[PDB]
Amino acid sequence: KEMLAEARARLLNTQGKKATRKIRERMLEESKRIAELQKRRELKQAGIN
RNA sequence: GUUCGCGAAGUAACCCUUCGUGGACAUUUGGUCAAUUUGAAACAAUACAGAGAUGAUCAGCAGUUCCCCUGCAUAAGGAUGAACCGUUUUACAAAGAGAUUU
Repeated sequence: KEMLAEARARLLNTQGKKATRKIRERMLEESKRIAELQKRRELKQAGIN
């Protein structure tokens, strides 16, 4: 079970670690961007332009 | 200011000096530029991570670029110098069959 599960973990390893960290970084860009828009929508319902 | 020419005074003085006059010598610099923020250097300070193939640890050389840096450089180095991976629909048809409006 352990060896078969590790084998089907490694056969999924399609993207490289630079592509993995780029998917990670683009996810962080979308999360920071939606947090920035969240903060702006709060300050815009507040009135602070 | 220097010189050349002339006149007038000292002065009935061809010496000298003064005053006045005409000429000549000499003729248009420098600034794309103003002396602390507000016409733009970048590093460093904080905090976190901490490298391209994949199971790990790595040598690289390249390519694209509306990214450059260090380099005297057409050498070399900068993590293989860095970003590359992300979305992803129509030069769009033809034949055949049934179920529908008239």
